[PDB]
Amino acid sequence: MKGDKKVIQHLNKILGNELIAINQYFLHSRMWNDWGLKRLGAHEYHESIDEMKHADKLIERILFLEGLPNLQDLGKLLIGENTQEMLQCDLNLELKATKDLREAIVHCEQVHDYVSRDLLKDILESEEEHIDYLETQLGLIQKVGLENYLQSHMHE
Amino acid sequence: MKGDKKVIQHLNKILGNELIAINQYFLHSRMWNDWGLKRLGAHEYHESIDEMKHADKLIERILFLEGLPNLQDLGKLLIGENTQEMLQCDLNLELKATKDLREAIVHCEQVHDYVSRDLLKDILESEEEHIDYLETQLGLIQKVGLENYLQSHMHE
Amino acid sequence: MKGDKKVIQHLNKILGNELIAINQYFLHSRMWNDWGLKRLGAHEYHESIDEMKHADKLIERILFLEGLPNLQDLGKLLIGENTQEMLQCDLNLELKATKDLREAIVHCEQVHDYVSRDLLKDILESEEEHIDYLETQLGLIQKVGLENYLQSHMHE
Amino acid sequence: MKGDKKVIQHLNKILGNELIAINQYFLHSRMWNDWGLKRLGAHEYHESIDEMKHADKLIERILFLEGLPNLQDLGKLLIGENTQEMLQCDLNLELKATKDLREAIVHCEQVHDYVSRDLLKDILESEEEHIDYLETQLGLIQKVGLENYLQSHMHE
Amino acid sequence: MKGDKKVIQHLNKILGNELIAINQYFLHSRMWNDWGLKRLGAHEYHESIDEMKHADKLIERILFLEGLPNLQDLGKLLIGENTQEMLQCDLNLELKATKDLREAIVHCEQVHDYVSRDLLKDILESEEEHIDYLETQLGLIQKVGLENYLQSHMHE
Amino acid sequence: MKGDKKVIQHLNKILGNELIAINQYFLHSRMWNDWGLKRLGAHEYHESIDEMKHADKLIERILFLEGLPNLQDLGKLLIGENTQEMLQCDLNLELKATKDLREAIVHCEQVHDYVSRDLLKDILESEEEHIDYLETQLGLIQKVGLENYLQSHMHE
Amino acid sequence: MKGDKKVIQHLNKILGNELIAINQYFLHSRMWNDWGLKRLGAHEYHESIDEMKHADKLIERILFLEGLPNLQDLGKLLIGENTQEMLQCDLNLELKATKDLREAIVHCEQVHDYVSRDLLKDILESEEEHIDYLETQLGLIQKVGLENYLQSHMHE
Ligand code: HEM
Ligand code: HEM
Ligand code: HEM
Ligand code: HEM
Ligand SMILES: O=C1NC(=O)c2c(NCCCc3ccc(O)cc3)cccc21
Ligand SMILES: O=C1NC(=O)c2c(NCCCc3ccc(O)cc3)cccc21
Ligand SMILES: O=C1NC(=O)c2c(NCCCc3ccc(O)cc3)cccc21
Ligand SMILES: O=C1NC(=O)c2c(NCCCc3ccc(O)cc3)cccc21
Ligand SMILES: O=C1NC(=O)c2c(NCCCc3ccc(O)cc3)cccc21
Ligand SMILES: O=C1NC(=O)c2c(NCCCc3ccc(O)cc3)cccc21
Ligand SMILES: O=C1NC(=O)c2c(NCCCc3ccc(O)cc3)cccc21
Ligand SMILES: [Fe+2]
Repeated sequence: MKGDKKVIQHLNKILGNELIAINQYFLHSRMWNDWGLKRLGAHEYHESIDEMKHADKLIERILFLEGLPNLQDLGKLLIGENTQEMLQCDLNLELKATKDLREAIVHCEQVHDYVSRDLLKDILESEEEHIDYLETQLGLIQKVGLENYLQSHMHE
Repeated sequence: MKGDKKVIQHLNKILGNELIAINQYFLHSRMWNDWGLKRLGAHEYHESIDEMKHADKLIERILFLEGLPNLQDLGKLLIGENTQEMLQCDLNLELKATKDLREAIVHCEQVHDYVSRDLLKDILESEEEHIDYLETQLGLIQKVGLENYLQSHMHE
Repeated sequence: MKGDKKVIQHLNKILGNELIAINQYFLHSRMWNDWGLKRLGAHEYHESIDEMKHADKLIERILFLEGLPNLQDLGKLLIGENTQEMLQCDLNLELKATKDLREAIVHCEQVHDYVSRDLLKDILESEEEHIDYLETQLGLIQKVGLENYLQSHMHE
Repeated sequence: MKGDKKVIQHLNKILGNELIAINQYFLHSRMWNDWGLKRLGAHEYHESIDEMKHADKLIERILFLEGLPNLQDLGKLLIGENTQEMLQCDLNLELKATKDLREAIVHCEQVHDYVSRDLLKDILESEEEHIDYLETQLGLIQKVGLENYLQSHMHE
Repeated sequence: MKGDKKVIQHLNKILGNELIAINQYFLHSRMWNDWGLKRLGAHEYHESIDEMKHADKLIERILFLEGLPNLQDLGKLLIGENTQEMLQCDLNLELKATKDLREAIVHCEQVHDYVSRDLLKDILESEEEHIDYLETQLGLIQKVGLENYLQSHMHE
Repeated sequence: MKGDKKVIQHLNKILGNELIAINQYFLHSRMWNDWGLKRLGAHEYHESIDEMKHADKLIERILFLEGLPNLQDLGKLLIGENTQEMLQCDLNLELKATKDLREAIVHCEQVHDYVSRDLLKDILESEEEHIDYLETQLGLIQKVGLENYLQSHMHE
Repeated sequence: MKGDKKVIQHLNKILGNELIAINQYFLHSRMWNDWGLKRLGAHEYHESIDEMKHADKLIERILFLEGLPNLQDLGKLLIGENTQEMLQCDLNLELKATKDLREAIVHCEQVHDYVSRDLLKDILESEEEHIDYLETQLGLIQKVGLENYLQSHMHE
C-alpha cells in the first residue's frame, strides 16, 4: 500500500532510535552482568528485547507502506561507565526518543495515517514506561544510597 | 429497624474518619509505588482496602438503622512528604480514629445497641492492628536506619 | 516525567468526577441492597468499583507526571430518593463526566500528551458503557412498568 | 452440473428472501439488545444466523447448477418500531417466504430436481418452525400482557 | 445517547461499505470453493465473517447514538470472473473502504466522538490487513505463476 | 412386503449401475495407486466403497419387497487410461446413473412407494456430490495445468 | 581476566561481522514475509536470531577479557532486490565471515587463548551450516526452477 513519503521518513527516524537503544541497552545489560549486578543485567536485557520488538513492527509497517527500512545507519550509543551514568544515558536516549515519537504522531495524524499513529502511540506507551523505570531507579539511588541500591540488584 | 439517633451520629462520625483514611492511605500507597517502594505501596494499598471494607459495614449498619450515611463530608487528609512523615501522618489519624471508636462504643453500650457495639469493637481491633504496624515501622527506621528501611521496601 | 500543567489540571478534574461517582454509586448500591433490590445493588456496586479503578489509574498518571493528585476536594453527591431518581442522578453525573473527559482529551492532543489521551479515551469508553446501561434501565421502566422493573431486580 | 434455468431462478428468489430476512432479523436483534430486551435480541440473532446458513446452502447449490447467485438485489426490509410490530413484521416476511418455497418445490418436482427439492424442503421446515415461534410470541403477548411479555425477555 | 447527526451518516456509509464487502467476499468464497480452490475459498469466507463482525459493531454503535442503521441500501458488488479479477475487485473495494474510514475518523475527531473514532480505527486496521493480504496474493501470482498460485490454493 | 413389480425393476436397474461403478472406481483407484498418484487412489477407493454401500441398501430393499436382486448382469465398465480420461469416464457413468435415478423416482412417486423414493433420493444426493467432485477435478486440471494437478495428487 | 589485545581485536572484528548479519538477515526475513514467502521469511528470521546469539557470546567474552565490545560501528549491509540476489548476498557475507573466523582462531591458538578459540570454532560450525543451507537453496533454484522454488516457500 503506497504510504505517505514523510510518514515513512518518520518511521525510519523512530526505527533509527530503536536501533541505537537495542545496542545501548544490550551492552549495558552485559556490562551489568559482567559486574555481577544480575538483576540490572536481566532487566536491561528485557529492555533491549522490547526495543527489538518495536524495531520489528516498524520494519514491517515500512515495508507494507512500500518504503525501505533503514537498518544501515546507526547513531551514537550513549554508554555509561558506572551504574548511575548508564541509567542516565538510557534516560537521555528515551527523552530524545519520545520527542521524535510525538513529532511522528503529529505528522501521521495530519496525513490521516491512523494505523501508523496507533503503532507509534503503543511504542510511546512503552517508552514512557521505560522513563518511569529509569526515573524511579535514579530516585531510589538517592533514597537508599548507591551501595544498597547496587546490593539490591546483585541477585536476579 | 429504627436506631438510636446518637448511635447513628456516632456511626457517621466513624464513617467520616474511615473515609479520610481510605483516601490518605490510597494516596500514600500510590506515592510509594511511584517512588519504587513497592512493598510499602502494596501494604498501604491493603490498609486502604481494609478501611473501605469498614466503611461499607458502617454504611450498611446506618441504613439498616434507618439513618442516612454521610459520604459527602470529607475531613482533612494528612499527607506526608517522605516515608517517615507519611507513616507518622497515618499514625496520627489512627489515634484520632481509636479515640472516636471508644466514645462510640460507650454510647452504644448505654443505649443497649449491642450489635453496633460489636461492629465497632471489630473495627477497633483492626485499627489497633494498624497502630501496631505503624509503631513497628517507625521503630524499625530507628533500628536499621532509613536507607536500609527503604531498601527493604523496594521489592514485594 | 514533567507533565503539562493544564493536562494535570484536567486529570485532577476527571479524578474529582470519579471520586464523586465512587461515593454516589456506592451509596446507591447499598440503598438498593437495603431495600431488597439486590440485582440493582450488585450492578451499582460494580459501577462504583469500576470508578475506583479509573481513579487509581488517574492518580498513578498524575504522580508519574509529577503533579499532586487531589483526593481532598469532593464535589456534590447526586443522591436519589427512589429507583427512578437514583438512575437519573447517575445519568446526570455521567453526562457531566463525559463532557469533562472530552475537553481533557482535546487538551492532551494539543500538547501531544498522547498517552494521557489514550488513558482518558479508555475511561470514556467505560463511561459511555455506563450511560448505555442507565438509558436502557430508564427505558425499560417505561416498557415493562416500574413494578415489573423492580420485581426483575430483586434477585441476583 | 447444468441445472434447469427456472429452478435456478426459483433458488435465486428464495435466496433473495433469505437475504432480506438476514438483515431484518439482525437489525431487529440489535434493536432489542439496545432496548435491554436481551432474550429477544439473542433469539432474533440466532434467527438471523439460521437464515445466513440457508443462504449459504442456496448459493452453493446455485453454483453447482452453474447459475449465478444474486446477492446484489435486496428487497424491502419490514422493520417494526416496537416489539409487537417487529414480531408481526417477521411473521409477514415468513409467510411470504413459505409461499415462495412451496412454489419452488413444485417446480423442482416437475423437472425432477429432487436434490434441490430436498434442500428447499429442509429450509421450509426451518421457516415453519420460525412461524410457530412468532405466532406463539404474539399469542403470549395476549395471554400474559405486553408488560409481562417484555419483562420476561429482559434477561438471558 | 444522542450522537452527532453527521457521525451517524458517516457510520452508515462505512456500514454500507461493509455490507457490500460481506456479500462480495461471501460470493467470491463460494465461487472458489465451487472451483476446488478451497484454500482461497476458506480465507475469503473468513474475510466475509470479519466484515460481518465489523457491520455488527457499527449497527450497535449507530443504535446507541440513537440513529437508524441502514441495512436497506446495498451498493454495487464487484464480482470477478477469475481469481486474478476477484482479488483485484476485493482490493478496489478495500481502497474505497479505507478512504471512507479516514474521512469518518476526521469527523469523529472534530465533534469529539472519540469512542466512534476508536472503533473506526480498529476497523481500519482490519481493512489494511486485508489490503496487505490482497496485494501479497497479487504479487505472488507474478512471482510463482498463475498455475502454481492456484495449485497452492487447492487444498486447505 | 409385496412391492410393485416395475419399482423392483427400477431398483435392479439402479443396482446394476452401482455394480458397474463399484468395479470401475475400484480399478481406477488401484491404477492411480500403482502410478504413484496416491491421493487420487485413496479418494477413488472411497467412492467405490460408497457405491458398495448403496448397492447393499438396494439389495436389502429389493429383498424386503420380495424381489430378486440381480448381481449377475454386469454392464460395461468405462475404464480410462490416463487421469483426465478416468475422471471423464466416472463423470459419464454418473450422468447415466442420475438419469436412471430420476426416472426410478418418478415411478416410485406414481405408485406411492415413498420409502423406495426416499432411498433413491439419498443415493441421488450422493451421486450429485460425486459429480460435483468430478466436475471440480476436471476444472482444476484446466486451471492449474495437468502436471501440477497430478503433482498435487501424489501424496496423501 | 586480562585478555590478549590482538585476540580482543579479532573478537570485535567477528562481532562486527555478526552485527552486519543480524540486520541483513532480519531485513531479508521481513522482505520475504512482506512478499508472502513466509517459509523463507521464518527461516531467515531464525538465521538472524542465531547471529544475535553469537553476538551475545562475543560481547560476553570481550567483557570478561576486559575489552570494550564494539556495537557502534556497523559495516555495509548486502541487501538483495529479489530472492536469488538476497540468498547470494547472504552467501557472500558468510564467506567473508568464515575467512575472518579462521584468521581469529589462528591467532587465539598462537597466544594459547584456547577458550576463545573454542567459542570461535562453535560459531564457525554455525556459519558453515548457514553456508550449506544457502548453497543448497541456490542449487534447488536451478533444479526445480525459480517459480517452483518460490512456490515451495509461500507457506510455513
Ligand atoms: C535490527 C536489530 C535487531 C532486531 C530487529 C532484533 C529482533 C529480535 C527479535 C524480534 C527477537 C525475538 C524477541 C522475542 O519475541 O522474544 C530477538 C531476540 C534476541 N535478540 Fe535481537 N534484534 C536485533 C538486534 C540484536 C542485537 C544487536 C543483539 C545482541 C548483541 C540481539 C540479541 C538478541 C537475543 C540474545 C535474543 C534472544 C534470542 C533467544 O534466545 O531466543 N538482538 N531479537
Ligand atoms: C466511599 C468510599 C469507598 C468505598 C466504600 C470503597 C469500597 C470498596 C470495596 C468494598 C472494595 C472491595 C474490597 C474487597 O472486598 O476486596 C473496594 C475495592 C477497591 N477500591 Fe474502593 N472504596 C472507596 C473508595 C475508593 C477510592 C477513593 C479508591 C481509589 C482512589 C478506591 C480504590 C479501590 C480499588 C483499586 C479497589 C480494588 C478493585 C479491584 O481491582 O477489584 N476505593 N472498594
Ligand atoms: C449474504 C449475506 C450473509 C451470509 C451468506 C452470511 C453467512 C454467514 C455464515 C455462514 C455464518 C456462520 C454461522 C455459523 O455457522 O455459526 C455467519 C456468521 C455471522 N454473521 Fe453472517 N452472513 C451474511 C450477512 C450478515 C450480515 C449482513 C451481518 C450483520 C449485519 C452478519 C453477521 C454475522 C455474525 C455476527 C456472525 C457470527 C460471527 C462470529 O462467529 O462471531 N452476517 N454469517
Ligand atoms: C456386490 C458388489 C459389492 C458389494 C455389495 C460390496 C459391499 C461392501 C461393503 C458393504 C463394505 C463395507 C463398507 C463399510 O461399511 O466400510 C465393503 C468393503 C470393501 N469392499 Fe466391497 N462390495 C462389493 C464389491 C467389491 C469389489 C468388487 C471389491 C474389490 C475388487 C471390493 C473391495 C472392498 C474392500 C477392499 C473393502 C474394505 C474391506 C475392509 O478392509 O474392511 N468390494 N464392500
Ligand atoms: O452523603 C449522603 N448520604 C445521604 O443519605 C445523602 C442524601 N440523601 C438523600 C435521601 C436518600 C434516601 C432516601 C430514602 C431512604 O430510605 C434512604 C436514603 C443526599 C445527599 C447526600 C447524601
Ligand atoms: O489530596 C491531596 N493530594 C495531594 O497530593 C495532597 C497533599 N500533598 C502534599 C505533598 C505530597 C507529595 C510530596 C512529594 C511528592 O514527590 C509527591 C507528593 C497534601 C494534602 C492533601 C493532598
Ligand atoms: O450478485 C451477483 N451474482 C453474480 O454472479 C454477479 C456477477 N457475476 C459476474 C460473473 C462471475 C462468474 C464467472 C464465472 C463463474 O463460473 C461464476 C461466476 C456480477 C455482479 C453481481 C453478481
Ligand atoms: O435499514 C433500515 N434501518 C432502519 O432503521 C429501517 C427502518 N426503521 C424503522 C424505525 C425503527 C426504530 C424505531 C424505534 C427505535 O428506537 C429505533 C428504530 C425502516 C426500514 C428500513 C430500515
Ligand atoms: O444375481 C442374482 N440375484 C438372484 O436373486 C439370483 C438367483 N435367484 C435364485 C433364487 C434365490 C432366492 C430364493 C428365495 C428368496 O426368498 C430370495 C431369493 C439365481 C441366480 C442369480 C441371481
Ligand atoms: O560500542 C561501544 N562499546 C563500548 O564499550 C563503548 C563505549 N565504552 C564506554 C566505556 C564503558 C565501560 C566502563 C567500564 C568497564 O569496566 C567496561 C566498560 C563508548 C561508546 C561506544 C561503545
Ligand atoms: O538498510 C537498508 N534497508 C534497505 O531497504 C536497504 C537496501 N535496499 C535495496 C532494495 C531492497 C528492496 C528491493 C525490492 C523491494 O520491493 C523492497 C526492497 C540496500 C542497502 C541497505 C538497506
Ligand atoms: Fe543493606
